[PDB]
Order: sequence, then C-alpha cells, then structure tokens
Amino acid sequence: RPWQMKDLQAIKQEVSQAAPGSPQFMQTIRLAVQQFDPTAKDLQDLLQYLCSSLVASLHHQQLDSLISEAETRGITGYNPLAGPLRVQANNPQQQGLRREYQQLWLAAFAALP
Amino acid sequence: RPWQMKDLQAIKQEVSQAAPGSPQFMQTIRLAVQQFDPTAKDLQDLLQYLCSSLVASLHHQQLDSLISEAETRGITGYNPLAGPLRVQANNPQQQGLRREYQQLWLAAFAALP
Repeated sequence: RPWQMKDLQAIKQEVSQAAPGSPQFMQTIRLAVQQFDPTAKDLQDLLQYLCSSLVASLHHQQLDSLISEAETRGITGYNPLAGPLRVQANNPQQQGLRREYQQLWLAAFAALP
Repeated sequence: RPWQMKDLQAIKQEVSQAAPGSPQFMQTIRLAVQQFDPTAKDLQDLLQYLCSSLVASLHHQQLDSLISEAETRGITGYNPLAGPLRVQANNPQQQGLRREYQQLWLAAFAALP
C-alpha cells in the first residue's frame, strides 16, 4: 500500500510555504513516514519531489553521518555481511532496519536549520 | 477503517484557525474520534500531527492524571494483569477500554485552559 500521486501532491502543497525542518514540515513528514511505512527507495523519491538538489545533498550528508554512527555502534537487526543499511531497509523482512532508516531520515532532515 | 492521509490532513486544515480547548477544536476532534473509533496509537498520531510538542506534553500530563484517577476508582473492563490501559486499548477486542481512553483523551484536551 505505497502512497499514490495524490498523497504526495497533498504533502507537498500543505507545506509549500514552510521551510525544511520547520515544526510544521516535521509534523507532516513524520506523519507521512509513520503512516505509509515506506522503504529507503520511496523516501528518496519523496525527498527528490519535495526539496531541491542542494537540500537533497545536505540531507544526504547528514544522514550518512547519522547512519554511520548508528550502525558503527552496532544495531540489533543489522548484519554488515549482507549489504548497506540502504539495501537491508529495502527488504520487506527487515522491518527493524526500515524503522531505524525512517527515524535517521527524519532526524537528519530536521537537523538542517 | 483507520484514517488515511486525506482525513487527517482535512482535520488539521479545519483545526488550524482555532486553538486547543476552543469549541471548534473539540467539536472536530470529538467528531473524528466518535467516527473512526481510533485506538491509542492513532490518537497519539493525530495529536503529534495537530499541535506543537508543548501542547502534546500538557495533554499527556492531563491524560496521565485522568487515567490514574480512573484506574484507582475502577474501570468496567480494565484488567491490570496484562498491561496498562495505554496498552489495553490497542487490542481490537477491548472496545470498552478503547472508548474509555477516547473519552479521557477528549476530556484532557478540553481541560487544557
């Protein structure tokens, strides 16, 4: 049950005025992420739709650092012999990795301003 | 029939002008809750969506007060040998607990000011 075009259109329109990482944007994006239960691929699509290449790159770097610390510590469900967290989160049998990816994503995007 | 994006986005759209505790806010919240019959999970999602973190924290303080009072006084179908009302309202076969939690939710929201 992935999102459709209308959901993305509403998500972008409702937060057109606000700035990335504002409390309003964080509310709406967090609700979307917690409601649709998407993988990393869909999150990348959503970010490309919402913010430009500059904000995309900044979030990419911040999320790289956050994932770096998180999975360098060691995580309950992460096994580094199978692939990067971006790929484990895309397997529907690793929901723990998917939820960790979602939370790192939202925190990284909130850490912009 | 848990609410999708569109329902919650509407709810926030018409709960934007008014402030918590005002007649309009409570009217809309009570209608939504009485219609969709949401558990504690969906209620917490809706609250995080609507108002700032400060208002959510205030509401949860009031809700903890109400729930503690009710558990001391006694609930019709509350059995504390399995988990708190908080967790007993997530089981779909406990309608009484769920409706009681919804009513305490609405009361605690109405008593913020």
